[PDB]
Amino acid sequence: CWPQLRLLLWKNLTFRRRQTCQLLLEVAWPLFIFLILISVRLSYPPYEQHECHFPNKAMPSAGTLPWVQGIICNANNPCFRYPTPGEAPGVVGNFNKSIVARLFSDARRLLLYSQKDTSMKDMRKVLRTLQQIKKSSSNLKLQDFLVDNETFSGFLYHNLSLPKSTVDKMLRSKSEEMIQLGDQEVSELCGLPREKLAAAERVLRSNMDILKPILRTLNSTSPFPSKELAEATKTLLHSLGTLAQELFSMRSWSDMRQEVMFLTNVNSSSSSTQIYQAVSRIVCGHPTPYCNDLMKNLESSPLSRIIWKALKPLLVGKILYTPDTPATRQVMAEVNKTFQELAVFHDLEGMWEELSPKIWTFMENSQEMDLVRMLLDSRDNDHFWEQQLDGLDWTAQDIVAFLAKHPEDVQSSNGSVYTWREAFNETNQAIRTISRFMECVNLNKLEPIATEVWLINKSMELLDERKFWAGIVFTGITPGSIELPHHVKYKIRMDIDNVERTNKIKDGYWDPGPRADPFEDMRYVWGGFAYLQDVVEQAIIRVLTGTEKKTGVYMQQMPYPCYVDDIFLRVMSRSMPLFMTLAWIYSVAVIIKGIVYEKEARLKETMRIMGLDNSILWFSWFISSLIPLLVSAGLLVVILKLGNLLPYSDPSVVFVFLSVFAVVTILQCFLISTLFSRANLAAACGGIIYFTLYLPYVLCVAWQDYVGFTLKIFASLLSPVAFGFGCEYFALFEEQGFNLTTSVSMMLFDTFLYGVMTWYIEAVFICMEEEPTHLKLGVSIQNLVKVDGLALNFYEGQITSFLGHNGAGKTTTMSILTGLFPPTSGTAYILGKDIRSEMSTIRQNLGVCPQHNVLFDMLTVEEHIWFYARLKGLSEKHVKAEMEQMALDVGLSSKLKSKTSQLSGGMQRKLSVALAFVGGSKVVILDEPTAGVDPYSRRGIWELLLKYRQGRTIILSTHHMDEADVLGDRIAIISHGKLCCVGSSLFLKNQLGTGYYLTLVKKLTIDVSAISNLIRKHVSEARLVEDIGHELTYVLPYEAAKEGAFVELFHEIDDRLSDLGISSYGISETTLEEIFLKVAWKLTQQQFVALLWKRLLIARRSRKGFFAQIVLPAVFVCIALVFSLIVPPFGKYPSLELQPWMYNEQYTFVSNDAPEDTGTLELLNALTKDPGFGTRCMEGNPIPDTPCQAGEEEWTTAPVPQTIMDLFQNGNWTMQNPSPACQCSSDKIKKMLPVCPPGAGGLPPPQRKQNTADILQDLTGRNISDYLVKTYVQIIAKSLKNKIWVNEFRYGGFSLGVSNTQALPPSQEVNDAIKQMKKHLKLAKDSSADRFLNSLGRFMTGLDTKNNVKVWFNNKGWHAISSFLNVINNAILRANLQKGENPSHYGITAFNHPLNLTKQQLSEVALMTTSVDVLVSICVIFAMSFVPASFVVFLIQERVSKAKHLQFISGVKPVIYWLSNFVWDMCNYVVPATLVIIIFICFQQKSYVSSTNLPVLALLLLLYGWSITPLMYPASFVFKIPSTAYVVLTSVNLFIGIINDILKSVFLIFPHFCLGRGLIDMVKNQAMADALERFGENRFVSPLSWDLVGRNLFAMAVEGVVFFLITVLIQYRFFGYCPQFDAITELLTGREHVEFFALLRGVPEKEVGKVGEWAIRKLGLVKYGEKYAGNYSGGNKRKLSTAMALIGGPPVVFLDEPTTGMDPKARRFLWNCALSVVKEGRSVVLTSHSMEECEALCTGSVQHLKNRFGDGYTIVVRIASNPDLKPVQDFFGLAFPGSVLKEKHRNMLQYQLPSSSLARIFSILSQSKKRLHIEDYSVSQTTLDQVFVNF
Ligand SMILES: *[C@@H]1O[C@H](CO)[C@@H](O[C@@H]2O[C@H](CO)[C@@H](O[C@@H]3O[C@H](CO[C@H]4O[C@H](CO)[C@@H](O)[C@H](O)[C@@H]4O)[C@@H](O)[C@H](O[C@H]4O[C@H](CO)[C@@H](O)[C@H](O)[C@@H]4O)[C@@H]3O)[C@H](O)[C@H]2NC(C)=O)[C@H](O)[C@H]1NC(C)=O
Ligand SMILES: *[C@@H]1O[C@H](CO)[C@@H](O[C@@H]2O[C@H](CO)[C@@H](O)[C@H](O)[C@H]2NC(C)=O)[C@H](O)[C@H]1NC(C)=O
Ligand SMILES: *[C@@H]1O[C@H](CO)[C@@H](O)[C@H](O)[C@H]1NC(C)=O
Ligand SMILES: *[C@@H]1O[C@H](CO)[C@@H](O)[C@H](O)[C@H]1NC(C)=O
Ligand SMILES: *[C@@H]1O[C@H](CO)[C@@H](O)[C@H](O)[C@H]1NC(C)=O
Repeated sequence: CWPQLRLLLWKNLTFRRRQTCQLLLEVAWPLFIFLILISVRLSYPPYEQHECHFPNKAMPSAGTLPWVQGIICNANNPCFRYPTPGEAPGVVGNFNKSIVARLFSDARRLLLYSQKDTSMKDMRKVLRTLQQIKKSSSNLKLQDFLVDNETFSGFLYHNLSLPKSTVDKMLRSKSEEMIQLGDQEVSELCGLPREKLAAAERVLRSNMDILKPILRTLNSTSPFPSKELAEATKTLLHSLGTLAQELFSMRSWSDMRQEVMFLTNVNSSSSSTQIYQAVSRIVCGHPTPYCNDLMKNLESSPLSRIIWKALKPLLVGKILYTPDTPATRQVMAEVNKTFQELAVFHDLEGMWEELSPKIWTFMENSQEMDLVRMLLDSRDNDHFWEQQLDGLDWTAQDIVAFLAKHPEDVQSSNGSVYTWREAFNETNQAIRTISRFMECVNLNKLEPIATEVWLINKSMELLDERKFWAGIVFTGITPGSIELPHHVKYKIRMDIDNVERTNKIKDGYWDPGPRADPFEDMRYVWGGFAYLQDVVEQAIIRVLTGTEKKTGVYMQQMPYPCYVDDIFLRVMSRSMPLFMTLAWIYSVAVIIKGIVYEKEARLKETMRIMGLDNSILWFSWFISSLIPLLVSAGLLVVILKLGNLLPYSDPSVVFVFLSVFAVVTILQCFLISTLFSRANLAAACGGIIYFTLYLPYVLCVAWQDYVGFTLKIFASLLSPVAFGFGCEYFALFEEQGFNLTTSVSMMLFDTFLYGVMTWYIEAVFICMEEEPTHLKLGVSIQNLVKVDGLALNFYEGQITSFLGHNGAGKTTTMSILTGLFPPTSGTAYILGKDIRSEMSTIRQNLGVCPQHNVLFDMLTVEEHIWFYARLKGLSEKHVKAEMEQMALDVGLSSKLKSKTSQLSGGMQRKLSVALAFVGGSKVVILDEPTAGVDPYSRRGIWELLLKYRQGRTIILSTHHMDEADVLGDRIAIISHGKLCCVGSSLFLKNQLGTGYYLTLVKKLTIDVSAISNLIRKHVSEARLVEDIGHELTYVLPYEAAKEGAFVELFHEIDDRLSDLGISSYGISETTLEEIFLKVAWKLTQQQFVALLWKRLLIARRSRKGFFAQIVLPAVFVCIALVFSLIVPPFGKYPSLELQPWMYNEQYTFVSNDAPEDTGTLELLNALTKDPGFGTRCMEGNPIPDTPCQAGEEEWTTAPVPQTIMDLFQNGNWTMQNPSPACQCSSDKIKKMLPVCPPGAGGLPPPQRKQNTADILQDLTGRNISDYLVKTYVQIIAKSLKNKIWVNEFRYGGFSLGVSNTQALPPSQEVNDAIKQMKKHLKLAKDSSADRFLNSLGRFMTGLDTKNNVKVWFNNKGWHAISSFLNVINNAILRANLQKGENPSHYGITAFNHPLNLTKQQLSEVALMTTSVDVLVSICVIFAMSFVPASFVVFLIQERVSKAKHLQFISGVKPVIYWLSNFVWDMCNYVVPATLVIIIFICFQQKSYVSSTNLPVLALLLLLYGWSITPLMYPASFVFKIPSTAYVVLTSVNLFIGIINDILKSVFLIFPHFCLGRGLIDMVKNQAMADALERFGENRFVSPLSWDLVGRNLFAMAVEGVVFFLITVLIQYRFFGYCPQFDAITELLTGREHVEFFALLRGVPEKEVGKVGEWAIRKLGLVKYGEKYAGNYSGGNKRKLSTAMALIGGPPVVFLDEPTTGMDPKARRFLWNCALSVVKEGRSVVLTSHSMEECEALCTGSVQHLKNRFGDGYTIVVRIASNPDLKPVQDFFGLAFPGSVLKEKHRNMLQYQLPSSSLARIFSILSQSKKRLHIEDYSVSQTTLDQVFVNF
């Protein structure tokens, strides 16, 4: 069986090897598509992010400064890549390195020190004691004061204009110089040098006075003289020493000024990142017109956009409020207390202004400052004070301190400048700048509003002012004195731009990454919502309970474990089949086209005839079409593995999966192919069928409702879902490198089911001659039983013809001869071999040739003949020799390699019948060969048949008469399934033949009675059988031939041929055909309405016809409506959300860090009592919540695996501080989405307790940062391997704790210190000192944290932050209440509900809605441009030799025909138009009761035909292919349908008709939407639905198609009957056909039927009148076509080939009707191929044509044997030298005598009849075919 399959695959591949265009594109398309895919992939490189930790935020509950820093420091969430110390369980503040906090702590230290410092009082009492004992110590540079008992040189000396010394008589040029020198040298130790210098130029007389100053000792030795003041001086030294140590131990103000100087001091001062680095180091560690000007500059400042967006609303925004209930007035009080806690800086400018002169004069002129300066520099101070300062801290120096302590002027500037004066400049400048900046903040942001409508109006009014902060709206009952209803409910209404969208609560589809973009997702921490939430909760708790703050709250994001952004890979691997199988769509279309093409010309059936079963053909198609699929899959695997697209999977498994999918899809192709019967129809519809087969996978990918065995239910029945599921498994296991085995099994089962379905569809869709025993019997059929009984025998070399009526068999008989259907209880001896006993050996030697030619197109003759010889089953040399021998004599040695498609039809038939004889088949059966063949080639095919008749048993079953007679030597006639007669032609004629016929011809002018009487005189048996123009025919019986008068009458007619008016004569033998029959204007309007009456019938009768013209658009608009009713409006941002967990399944965790049970224990208890984890209060408030408080109150640990020893040895080499496990971080070349924990990071299962829809994990002392990162992956990987499409595991928890108490004593001491300070140091009760001191006290009080909780919120959940903040604040309030009856009653809820959108936002959402409705528009335009496809395809249907030309012969005025067609097109278009108007008029989309929708949509839809249908007509003029425009027109309409350019598109689409329709519809829809949204809440504008913008342009563009219709009519104008092909509409009936043609003829309607019912009776067809035309046979169709010409009876008629392979006993009425038409008196014209029609109907005359152009007489004679043949030959050769033996066989021969004179031949044969024993003899003339063969 191998050679059969080999040759079968050979021809299968040669169908494609000879095309060179389909195979090339088939190979190129997948390569090009996947190269484009790879280019797209490489255009999007994967993004990799490290495992990054997030800095913790702060909130006003903690303190103003921490969250101010959080706003300014970390507004980007920079992903520190390592655990921030804030994320540690214990330490939270994260702000040691912040020097601003250091400055504030130093200020607090200074306040607490000055609370208990008495240095100033010591100075005052020292000065008082000095004044009341010494009374004179004002010893400045000029003069020295000393008024006492003169303990140490008590005297005075003044540096004045003259030398004055009150110790003696100074007596003074020299005096002034000495005084000036002393004043210049007035220093601690310069007095002695000045005295020495003076004494150098003076005498010792002034020396004695110089002796007095020596005891002065620069006012140092004097203090030692008084013992009472010594203790006070020592106390002063100690006090100033410790004060200086404290002042120099801050090291913060100096560091900040040093760091701020150099940025604006360099000459270049170029802008760079240095300023940002310095600012960050100041705020964190290493890792009116002026106000507008500064804000604009900050906005334009680089790297400041995010901080500006975070800050601007904070300090410029304003809030709103509710009816001013006194309790809510207290809420204002608390909130604006919290806000004014930051407002300390407003009064610092006033403090500077009020105390600058005082502090200036105090340290410049007061005696206390002078005493301090004097004590700061002394020998005793050098010994004691300097040593104390040096040992206290690393201060600058004692001399350095004395420099900037209390000077009088600038000493030197060139050397070094460091003085108190420059610092005082800089402090003044800094406070001026601070005041200028702080005058930009509107801290008066409390605006009560009573009504909600005015509330919202003022909200938009402030928003348009570019300043709007959040807005709080309570739900108070009445303005009553009762504070709160114990359950607080409010909505924080804030604008859209600053609050996250409230439409969706989750991310939607799962997406890797922490989702922590600083600007795009932090909208709850930079938009300020969460700050308002926390502040309002703190104020409410203060109102209801009384505790001051007792709580701080921090925000911390959930750390994320080193993801990777491979979104493209995931999204493509979720949908690889689409763009991978586009190429396979092309391939399956090609395969189905090939299969239906070979099914068209019935190649499969003929192949089955030659002895092959359908199974081998199916297997060959399988292999030959799988091989290209296999190579395509190999190329795909190569481009995937080497393309860096799907690594981590072996090429072998993907190749195997692709091969399996190819097998399944090829079996699906085989299934879907056998249901179709047209080539291009199948080729076009294969892609649509595959789309319909594939879409359910896309539908089911999202529903995920088919987890169970229903998945197998839709997998076995449907192929692409299983492959998509295997693709899903590949995507899941792609990174970490139901199951694939299940997918493979489902694919195999689906393939088997498809094969079974394909097999089922294929399976369900007297007269007897004496037989000479000398000649061998080749086919001896005896006892044939069929459900008919007959028997017949055939000879080895005898030609045989089989005749009948096509109804009594001859399709069962040849089928029995072949393998179509075995006989029932019968047998047939073929070459002595039984067909039932032998079913193999008989097939290879059985030739056959059916009606349809077997010719593989795109192939030459050599491959056809070689393939057939191979299929017959011979060797190589044998088939080569047979091929050469057949080619030598067939007549194909010229066209050795010519294309069979280029061969003529007659040559094609000759080649087919030649193929029927190749291989030396001993038996061959033909079946009406040479039907549509050239008459010239008839003789060539006859020559081939007579040459191949040497022992071959040729069988003919033809409907032709002449061929069966002249060729066939024995024929059989069968009646009603019974063999009526059989025998040779002459023998059968001998007893059942009609009388001999003789024909005479004329030149009207010849008497007929004269010749009739003359002939009747000689013989009385002559009878006239016919009388037609210029012709005459007489018949004489064979019985009593009367040879005497016979030859005599020939003698007179030869002698008197020219004597009478006759011209010549002829002989026509009794034709076998009759033997076979015997044995077995008002007219214009009438035509216009006639066309419409014609066309209404197609719609009225085609119930099962092309009804998809209505159903399909309706369904395709239904699907568009369903799609539009599901998509989100995009304008429903407002919503009414609560803030519970609001999540399906989750559980949090509580970490009681620092278990010192100070105040944290109470808060923890409040989280685990009867009130519960949420906001419930003895009732279920959240309607999703459904409390269902079921769960044990005792902690239960989850079961543990056998890894307890692993935990035991984790303590070794991994301490308590780290508890990690190694993680598989992505490599440089190797990567994955999870990170795999080899063991279990955070292995010990934390304690569990189920309370309410959650089981909180009581963590304690665990490394939470590591534990969360580990367990998150440890759970997500497990929940993703099964691919449940799982959401995030945990959405957030929180860790408690207590801040370190290393700071200064609590605010209870700071406030008392402030109170003690203010009453001292010139206490004032003004509006500046009191307010500033109170603000400073509040600022100090607002910087402590006795405890602080930290909310570990997961940012993936959009509303997690606010919800968890609300939960913890509820816990805080429940814990703070004292001696309450029950904490379950209380609780707080905080709705989020944004404002209404503004003008720009409303316009944007309207545009988005338009973008969404684009798809609805494209679907509608698809349906409305798809509807005219039916009209156009019917136009081509009637155009292809059916009605166009045929109506063109009839007077129809072609101008009005197209107008009538257009009128019908409009009249039919309304129904789909009305249905598509009604389809969405029941709903409330795109149309309403308003007059702004219906007039502009219904009219547009109705009149769209006016534009679409005229343009379709020119697309059908030159279109020589039927029923394929239905696809190409739809495709081109789709391709058409799918700021200068936008403005010019109005004129660009003005001449166009299709594209503008959808655009204008969208303009109308968007205009209506914009009008409704604007008029809902804004001013009124005139709707423009029917205005000149879109509607008038649409009307003009559509109405411009009248020109297109006129152009189509002009193109049509520019370019009896019966054509060769039948011209009948395939669904109407013949009765209505003749009615239509009669009505077009001109007969009035009152008598059209009487005419039609006449014409049908002229052609019979009583049983086929009012029936379906498509069920008619060829004979009935030809009969109807012939009647179509004779319906009106034109004076001249044209008829073409009346008989085309039609059954007998029916065509006789055809000749009768033709003769009736001829004899009625109307001239006719006829042309055909069969000369029988011409000689039977056509009347130079045929007899005259065959007389001179034709050959001579032809005689046949039979003698009873072989030896008797020689005497006949000798006698006829001697008597007649001119004779030709054309045919000769044993016992019968043919002679051709080219002599016109015939009388002597009859005389010779009659004279000596007895001697040579003549029994049967007859003479005839050459047929009309002979003369045309000669010509
Ligand atoms: C819970 O578990 C997690 C596990 O991830 C712990 O996280 C670790 O935290 C420590 C510090 O808290 C991290 O240590 C840091 O390592 C960085 C890089 O270390 C590599 O490079 C150094 C130098 O070449 C090598 O010696 C070392 O072996 C590594 O190869 C450094 O940037 C850090 O040092 C810098 O910062 C500190 C602090 O500012 C300075 O004092 C240093 O001088 C230096 O400038 C630091 O040492 C560690 O990488 C984190 N991961 C792991 C796996 O250990 C959490 O700490 C733990 N929870 C708690 C509360 O501790
Ligand atoms: C902002 O939007 C809300 C809700 O869409 C409007 O609230 C309306 O209030 C009035 C009177 O109660 C009623 O029309 C409805 O109850 C609410 N909805 C609508 C759609 O009207 C509110 O009027 C809007 N504010 C502005 C200024 O337009
Ligand atoms: C700051 O440093 C001190 C060490 O003196 C430490 O006790 C304290 O916890 C640190 N605070 C923060 C917030 O890191
Ligand atoms: C809020 O208004 C002003 C501005 O901050 C402030 O002085 C006042 O004290 C605050 N409100 C109350 C009720 O104290
Ligand atoms: C700034 O203060 C210094 C202090 O010595 C002084 O010299 C200078 O004049 C001051 N400048 C102004 C503009 O007041």
